[PDB]
Amino acid sequence: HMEQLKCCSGILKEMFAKKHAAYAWPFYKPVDVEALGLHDYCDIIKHPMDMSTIKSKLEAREYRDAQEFGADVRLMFSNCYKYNPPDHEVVAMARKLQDVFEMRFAKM
Ligand SMILES: CNc1cc(=O)n(C)nc1-c1ccccc1
Repeated sequence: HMEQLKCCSGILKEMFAKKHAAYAWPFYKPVDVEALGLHDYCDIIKHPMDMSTIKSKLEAREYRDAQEFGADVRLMFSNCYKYNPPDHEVVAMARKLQDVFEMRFAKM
């Protein structure tokens, strides 16, 4: 439905909000694969995903429903959990943002 997708746009807007910015910012745009320490990112992560790409996909009607949108949000988090050591600060930030997402996605 149009309504399901409108709710998805609302979840993504909250993920971009000032309230969550302290932990959401690494997910706003594609990972900078030219940064020092990120030389192997593309060899490990086959399908990079970020919040701006998801926003563009919603705008271009690339999701048929909420499950397709949710799969891209979860892909973004799973890339973070796969690539980094489990004790990395970015993994803790991904979990805080995933808490926001899962609670809204469950209640939509
Ligand atoms: C190890 N660095 C990262 C791992 C990761 O999973 N995400 C999402 N971002 C980063 C990152 C953050 C700032 C600058 C460059 C990369």
